[PDB]
Amino acid sequence: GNKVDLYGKAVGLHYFSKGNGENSYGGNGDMTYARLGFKGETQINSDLTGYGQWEYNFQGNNSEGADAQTGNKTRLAFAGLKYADVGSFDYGRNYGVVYDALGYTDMLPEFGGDTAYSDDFFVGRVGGVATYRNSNFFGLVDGLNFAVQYLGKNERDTARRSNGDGVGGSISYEYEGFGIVGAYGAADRTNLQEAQPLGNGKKAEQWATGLKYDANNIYLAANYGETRNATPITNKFTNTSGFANKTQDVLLVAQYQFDFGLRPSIAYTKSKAKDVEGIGDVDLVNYFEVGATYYFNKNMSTYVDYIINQIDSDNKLGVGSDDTVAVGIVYQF
Amino acid sequence: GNKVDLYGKAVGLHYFSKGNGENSYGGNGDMTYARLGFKGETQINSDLTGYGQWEYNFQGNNSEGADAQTGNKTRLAFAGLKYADVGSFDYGRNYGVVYDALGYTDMLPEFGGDTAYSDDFFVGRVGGVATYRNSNFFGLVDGLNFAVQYLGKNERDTARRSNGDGVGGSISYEYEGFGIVGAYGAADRTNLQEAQPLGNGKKAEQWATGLKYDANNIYLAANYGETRNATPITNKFTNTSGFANKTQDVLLVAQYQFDFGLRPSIAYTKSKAKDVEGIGDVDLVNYFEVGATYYFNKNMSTYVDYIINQIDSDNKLGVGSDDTVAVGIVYQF
Amino acid sequence: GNKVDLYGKAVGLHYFSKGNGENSYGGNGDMTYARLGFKGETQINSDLTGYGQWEYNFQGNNSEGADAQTGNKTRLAFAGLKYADVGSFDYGRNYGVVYDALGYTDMLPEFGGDTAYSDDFFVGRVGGVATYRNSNFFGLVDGLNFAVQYLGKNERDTARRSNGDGVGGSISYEYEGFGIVGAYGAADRTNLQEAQPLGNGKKAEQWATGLKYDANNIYLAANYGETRNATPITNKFTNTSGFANKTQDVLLVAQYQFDFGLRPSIAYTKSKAKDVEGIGDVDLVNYFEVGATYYFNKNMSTYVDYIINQIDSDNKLGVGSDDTVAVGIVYQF
Ligand SMILES: CC1(C)S[C@@H]2[C@H](NC(=O)[C@H](N)c3ccccc3)C(=O)N2[C@H]1C(=O)O
Ligand SMILES: CC1(C)S[C@@H]2[C@H](NC(=O)[C@H](N)c3ccccc3)C(=O)N2[C@H]1C(=O)O
Ligand SMILES: CC1(C)S[C@@H]2[C@H](NC(=O)[C@H](N)c3ccccc3)C(=O)N2[C@H]1C(=O)O
Repeated sequence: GNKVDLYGKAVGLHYFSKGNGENSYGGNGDMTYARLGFKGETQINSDLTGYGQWEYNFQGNNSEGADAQTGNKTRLAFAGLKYADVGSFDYGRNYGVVYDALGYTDMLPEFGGDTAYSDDFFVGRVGGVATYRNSNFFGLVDGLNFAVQYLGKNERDTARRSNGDGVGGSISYEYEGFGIVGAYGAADRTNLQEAQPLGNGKKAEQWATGLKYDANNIYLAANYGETRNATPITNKFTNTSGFANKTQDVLLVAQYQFDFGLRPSIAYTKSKAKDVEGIGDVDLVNYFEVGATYYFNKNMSTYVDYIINQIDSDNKLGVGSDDTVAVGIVYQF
Repeated sequence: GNKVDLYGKAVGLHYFSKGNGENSYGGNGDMTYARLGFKGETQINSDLTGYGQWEYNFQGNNSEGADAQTGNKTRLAFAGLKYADVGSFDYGRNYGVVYDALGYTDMLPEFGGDTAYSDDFFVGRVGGVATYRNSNFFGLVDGLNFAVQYLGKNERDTARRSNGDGVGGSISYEYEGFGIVGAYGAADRTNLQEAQPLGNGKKAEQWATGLKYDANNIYLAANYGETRNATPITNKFTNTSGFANKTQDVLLVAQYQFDFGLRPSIAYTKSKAKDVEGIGDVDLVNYFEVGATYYFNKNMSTYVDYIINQIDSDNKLGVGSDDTVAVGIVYQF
Repeated sequence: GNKVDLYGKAVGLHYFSKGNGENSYGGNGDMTYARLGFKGETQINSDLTGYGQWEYNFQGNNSEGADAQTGNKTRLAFAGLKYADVGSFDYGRNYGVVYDALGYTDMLPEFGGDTAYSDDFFVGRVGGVATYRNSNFFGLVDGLNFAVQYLGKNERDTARRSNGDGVGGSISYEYEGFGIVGAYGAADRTNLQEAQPLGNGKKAEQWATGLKYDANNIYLAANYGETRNATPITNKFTNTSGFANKTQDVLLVAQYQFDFGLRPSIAYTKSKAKDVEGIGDVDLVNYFEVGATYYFNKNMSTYVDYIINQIDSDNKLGVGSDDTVAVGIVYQF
């Protein structure tokens, strides 16, 4: 009783921003890529299932010369066990448990999910996490779920990609279309992170909440969160980098799914940093979004996504102000 | 109605050239590699199909240490739609539309296709191309086909791998075994390309024509083409590189397929550069080929390919003069 | 009649060593990874089969930034033919024929097989080998097998990963649970290897013998071997490296497979270098092992592996002394 899904996608994708667009939200140029992965589950007995998943990103916008590997990476690599109503346990490279909140609004055709950074403690995909998850409170309370996650230190060659040990968890409740969730995690920072000119403190923290409605072809969701010493930042001006002492982040999204296959989306996103050494208050992300995806079927879709960027040209970190539209065609299986 | 072919091959491959063979056509040593890819198509309705393909090259001739990734790359990554008799449109990393001509002679057991450079405008695989193709002139003229291709600028870290925007197209006609084709493309060069000591001008151009006969187990084909500011070149002597101001290229191939599985090949290829700054006229490629492939079945083959190199030892760019034989065994699926 | 097995695994894996553990046997931290590969065979006629295999290692313990490719590599890439009772021939990246002996004890849950180095002549996976193998002496003697292997020179950018040409072979005999094997190989060293401060001579050699019993849920095996100018070594102290002039290596392993799925293991391993320039005699590896693997089924397992390291703290090369325990969960297909 083993079942393995070999999956992936090819995505033709182009970003249009004015001129450079090194002063834009998303950049400009070919951004085509493919994904390949497997996910497997084995029925060990009537109450115990084992499972694993690996998922890799192949950029399609590099040449076949020296830059051939730019942006290629494993995204997910983990294995685990799931026992009857007791819960699941898995270990490896997986989603941070704060993403259990941030997923509510990470639903745009192309962009969105701006605060769910990779290799950033609990908010995105990260290496070396053991995660326990529970559905329906041990089978006792329909729609109530929770999880805890143990993050092992990863002392890497860059501050941006490092973390020390930490714990985080999430609780959510869903009932006939509605969902609420909260998530929090904290972890030590490493000395390389502490040595960064931007950001000061011994503990990174991240929390976020989410509300959503997800029924009758409607999707509305909001997330609000804060972080300390956790959101990574650069100042293009002095070329210094590190982490924002604080941030407050909101994301809203509303979307509708027509039966004939079109899926319009509108969204708002803002993330402001505070106490940034040498600057004070500064916006990191601030934009409105309109876009749509058109689904021909489960295997083929196309989409446009337009980012109406509200960052101004005088932003103190050198964050880009110009808009970006992305256009994509997706074959997947 | 989705169908995905997961495909690939393992290729044991060895090159024999005298001594180095840093002064040979193909080099010397282990050249083993594997390929993996998927190609999928989904029947969206009776007149519309979606499709995507990704294809990657894994070298098998690197160690497991620091050089482990040398020559690994995505070859193809694109997705598209094909509507009844109207045509197909796809975007991503795909073959240049000049390759629609150059494919006629790119048929040798191992070598050949010398002017179909990767990441070289329209002649080989390249990133960021939108390609439209038409079969049988909208369903109206059996055997008449055409295509146009829009190439977006790719300003990369090397001149050799860059291009500016351009358009190219191809028309071909096939009738009971015979085929003729022409293809042309032009594109801007980027300032990094223009700053190269070799090659001067604002526009790269490439064109090529092909004739072939391909029936009754016979395969005969010829290509003739020219290029301006498009064929990449190095002078080993001064270690300078860039692009040939002009070239003229011919390739011939003749082959026969025996029913018992052997496929002999003989071929001729010459590409001469002109107006090369500091040199004048110089051969880039000039060789005769004899070789064969033996097909045990659709999944297994073996081959030998011998390149009788006509480049002389006094060639002004430092192009190698010695011969090369390659031997290969191929399992594929 | 083609059959391709697409295979792989996801492995959540963590190493615990004290402090660093840069002075430990195995290190400390997340060591999660995945594997993907295919192996195919095609029935060409009733007596001839073609086959190929490729196998790749994706580390799951890197970030998605610049270090994303650390430790990723192709492990195997080869294709071949197998004719009735005559034998098999294959070429590409494959196991060294000395591994035909060293496999007997390379059976630990996580560690073990310490002398079977990658890209090290005949003892592990290596590029550019043509290998012939024979089963049951041409169909004439049940249980008697042999092989010869031709290794082509690989002059790489590092001494550690290079080899010159060489030949090696192996003979083994198996009868109702017992197995004996011997293997030997020799090859030239390259000038880059010869220029290393550690190791002196023109020929590398490696041999090893093995005994085992493998029936009735018991597994007991021993290997003894020697090497000249072949085992790679570093002195952390002066930061110099190269190859051990001589080594003598023993490995023992005993294991039992319970029907309910547990598989305890105990093992011993020691490898001592001799005539190391500037040092004399020095241990490379010296440890006891206890560990176990628990198999839920063919697709899921878990394991612990504890290495009781006997290298002392005064070891002259700077080889780590501290213990290491590894814990892993494995989903595979
Ligand atoms: C890989 C990321 C650039 S995506 C995420 C976030 N940004 C977005 O999500 C955003 N839609 C975006 C901006 C620019 C180009 C493309 C997409 C950011 O910064 N994180 C990075 C990370 O995870 O390391
Ligand atoms: C990858 C390429 C070396 S192959 C192509 C052309 N050369 C040949 O095709 C030729 N048969 C050949 C010569 C040497 C070794 C192996 C094969 C050339 O130059 N292009 C390069 C490119 O596309 O970047
Ligand atoms: C890839 C290797 C580190 S594994 C092999 C041998 N060591 C072991 O096998 C050992 N169990 C081990 C030690 C440390 C970490 C993990 C495992 C060694 O050294 N060879 C290297 C090679 O092949 O290049």
